[PDB]
Amino acid sequence: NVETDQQTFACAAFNKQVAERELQSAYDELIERMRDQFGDEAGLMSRIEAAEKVWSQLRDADCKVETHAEQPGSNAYQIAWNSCIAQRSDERAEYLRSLGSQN
Amino acid sequence: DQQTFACAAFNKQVAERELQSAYDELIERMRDQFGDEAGLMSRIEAAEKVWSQLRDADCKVETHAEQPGSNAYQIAWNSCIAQRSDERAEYLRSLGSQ
Amino acid sequence: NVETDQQTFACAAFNKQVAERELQSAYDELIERMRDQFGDEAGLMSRIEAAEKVWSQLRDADCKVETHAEQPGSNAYQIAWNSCIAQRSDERAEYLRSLGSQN
Amino acid sequence: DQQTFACAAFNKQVAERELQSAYDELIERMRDQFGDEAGLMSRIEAAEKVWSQLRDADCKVETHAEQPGSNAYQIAWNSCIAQRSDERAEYLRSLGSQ
Repeated sequence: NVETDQQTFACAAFNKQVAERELQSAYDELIERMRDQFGDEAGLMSRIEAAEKVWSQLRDADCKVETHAEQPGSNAYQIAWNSCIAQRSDERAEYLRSLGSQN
Repeated sequence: DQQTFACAAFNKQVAERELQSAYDELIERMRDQFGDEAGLMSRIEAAEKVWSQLRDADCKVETHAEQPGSNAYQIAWNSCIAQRSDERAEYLRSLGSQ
Repeated sequence: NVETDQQTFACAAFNKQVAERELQSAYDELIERMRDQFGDEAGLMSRIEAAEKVWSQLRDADCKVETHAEQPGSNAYQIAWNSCIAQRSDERAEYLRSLGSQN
Repeated sequence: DQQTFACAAFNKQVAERELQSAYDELIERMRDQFGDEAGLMSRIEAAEKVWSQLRDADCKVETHAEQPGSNAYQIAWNSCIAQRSDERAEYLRSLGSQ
């Protein structure tokens, strides 16, 4: 199934792109929300950018664990990798949305 | 310990206060953005009611190995409720962010 | 974009099905893990089934809030609905996996 | 309150103990299922190290409105660490479940 089905493969790649675009939108909107509540507060935007950088490193480290049993480059590996990236990105997007609403 | 017991109870209270604040601020955000949109307040209220039912059902699963009415069960129950509440608060804060 | 693109629409529906199948697998495996650690403990499997039932009700209630600004039946609504179902299902699957590992 | 301060600190300790247990049990599950698979223990260790760096970076964002070194900042810091730890523990428990 995942080892051979074109739509499973194509949609895993496609949904990773959608999840990444939605995360970028969430990040961009958090910056604007934080600026609305706090102005360009000293260190704030740099701290948000630094955290997001470390997050992207974690995302990749965790996806290397989650996909450890799959063969790099295989259909199954790409689907697993892409699903992991999408899910992790969705969860990060939710977290960034939640931060803008801390009053 | 009296202290494990007291802190588990206190931290549940704190988590529920923050959840209530997240809920109230969501309602205000939604009204700000969408006004008296038909059904909107009612959908949010209904969802949160079902959530509290899930919270108790999941906590009954998580505490299954403890003896109900025991101090240990109550610590475990409070800890589960607190964590579930924190997760729900994050989710409500994430809603109506556009 | 989401209002008109076929692949966005098709992959949102497809990934909802994948997420639901993965959740069912996680649920089925939790039952087996709980049985391995505790046997058919009085009330345990019924409590797990009851919780999952309420969860499915919550999933739908929450997705009705998340999609409130979209028009029922529209491309945008279906994509939003399906993405919400998929994300909620992924998060539930992770939670059920985590429960089997509570020692 | 001395009690808010003490419970926030205590609950951080509890959350970190449960996270360490989740981490240790994950390692045991992984060894049970995959043996000395090349790179596997090292990948899990490396990921958890990066996670602790993210935890501190995100907590610095969450506590940005408080004065560092203040009792209020430390309560807020401990609460953030505890919740982040609980979330990580759930995630590690979810790994190697097949």
